[PDB]
Amino acid sequence: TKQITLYTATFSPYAHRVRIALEEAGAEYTTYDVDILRNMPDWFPLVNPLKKIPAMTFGGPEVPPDQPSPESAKIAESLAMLEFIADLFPDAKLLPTDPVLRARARTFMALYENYVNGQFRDVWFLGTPADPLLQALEMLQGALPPDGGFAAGEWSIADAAVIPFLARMFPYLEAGLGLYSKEDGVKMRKAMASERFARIRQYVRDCRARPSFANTWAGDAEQVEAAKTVPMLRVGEHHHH
Amino acid sequence: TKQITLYTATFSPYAHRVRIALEEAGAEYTTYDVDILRNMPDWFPLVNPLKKIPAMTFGGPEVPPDQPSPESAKIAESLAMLEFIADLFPDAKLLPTDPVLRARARTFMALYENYVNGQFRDVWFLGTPADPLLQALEMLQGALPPDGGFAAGEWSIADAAVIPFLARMFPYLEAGLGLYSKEDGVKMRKAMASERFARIRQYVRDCRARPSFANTWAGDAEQVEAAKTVPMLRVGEHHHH
Ligand SMILES: N[C@@H](CCC(=O)N[C@@H](CS)C(=O)NCC(=O)O)C(=O)O
Ligand SMILES: N[C@@H](CCC(=O)N[C@@H](CS)C(=O)NCC(=O)O)C(=O)O
Ligand SMILES: O=C(c1ccccc1)c1ccc(O)cc1O
Ligand SMILES: O=C(c1ccccc1)c1ccc(O)cc1O
Ligand SMILES: [Ca+2]
Repeated sequence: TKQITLYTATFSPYAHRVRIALEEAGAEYTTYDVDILRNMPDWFPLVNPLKKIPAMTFGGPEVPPDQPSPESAKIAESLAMLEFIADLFPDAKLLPTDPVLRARARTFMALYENYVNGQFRDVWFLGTPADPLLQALEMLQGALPPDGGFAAGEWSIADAAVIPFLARMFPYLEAGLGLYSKEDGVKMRKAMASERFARIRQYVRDCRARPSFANTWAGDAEQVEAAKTVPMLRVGEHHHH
Repeated sequence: TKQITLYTATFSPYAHRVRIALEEAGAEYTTYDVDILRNMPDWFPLVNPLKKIPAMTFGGPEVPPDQPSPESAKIAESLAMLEFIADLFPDAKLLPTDPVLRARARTFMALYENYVNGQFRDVWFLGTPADPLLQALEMLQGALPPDGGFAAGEWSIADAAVIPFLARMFPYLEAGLGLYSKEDGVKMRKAMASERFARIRQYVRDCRARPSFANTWAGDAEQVEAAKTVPMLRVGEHHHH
């Protein structure tokens, strides 16, 4: 009965995680875009004092999203939201029931957050060399079951956590968006098309094929256009050596 | 019934997290120290291919820790281990049952990992400025229940995740450990003794008072001596800004 409102933005992979999870849960919920990076509403710190997207409200009285109520629970951090949605919709099996397989899902999420996401940040926002990122992606790929399936076998929130980032990489590369040089851009594209990364391409296809992805993705070209609005992606700018 | 082996190191706050959780669970477990920073055993990548402490094996046949079995599950990443221990020992109530309180624990852990941990690492091991660490710590304090109590009210794995780092900060500061400037040392010592930080000092006292901390801590002086073995804590080097 308790309402869910997700404050969102199309460019944001962190918001995308939570939308995918709500889709897989079969939840009833509201999304409300926020221009967090250019024109933050002055009421936004009431739903998240960290001034980051996503933000979530839960319960309280039904109110327009730009008039959040003090009675709703204010939930921050995308992975905490993923675990919360799993807790709220236990019959949707957003996590395995078996402890070791659940652990595989939590490990995959931590591998992405601890070793991969910062390399994406380095390469795309600072234009540092791509090799440490390719190395971290090979490590992540290796945590996948090699003969197919999702991170923990069956689909789980761990795949919600990771696919927003991997799904952005390919079209952003094809647009040359990000502070890396053309040389590293070509090197990444060749690498991500090579047999070294066949397994992660299968993984990206399997995740994108689910309705939770189709329903929360603007389309490749539209997502590239939203990403061009991100100040830190510095459209037209590239660093060399 | 299945055996648990935790591969540990006294200096490591990551390994400390998992010991605390295993104490709180009432688990039967083995610990095995690994000189991971100065002399890794050749067999250790068998228990963690990432070559990081902690490492955990679960189930398989009962074997000496330095002869790990192929048959045991290999669980990496300390936060995944905390969730696993909660999953294995539900009667221990290592997380709340209420979904919103569970989200408070997950949020606290993410706030610590995403905004505070890296500041500890960078201030202590790189000597970066202390002000952003103090800001991150004031943010994390603000997430605590104001009147007293642990991150989600009752004790949970969120407190296992955070106390290893907060509890090291104070004796590290007093012993003068880390690559930050004299001026930033004085600054952090005055800050952490000031009224601004009274709530986090009570949190630290409350976590430390539990047997789970007492039985997993070597003592302040002993922990300071272990930290001194860390190569990156190069004695006599300081950075200035
Ligand atoms: N750890 C946070 C990260 C969220 C995040 O960094 N969001 C970006 C958009 S992709 C943002 O809102 N930045 C605004 C700011 O840094 O204050 C989460 O997982 O939800
Ligand atoms: N994110 C990991 C971090 C573990 C980690 O960085 N451990 C340090 C010791 S405190 C380590 O083992 N370093 C050896 C290495 O990085 O290869 C976890 O939470 O378990
Ligand atoms: O948008 C991206 C992005 C996604 C995929 C590849 C490169 C960048 C992104 C990546 C990290 C991050 O911390 C914040 C972000 O918005
Ligand atoms: O030991 C510490 C540490 C603990 C308290 C204050 C400063 C540092 C530690 C902190 C981050 C990290 O990534 C690895 C580490 O060993
Ligand atoms: Ca508060």
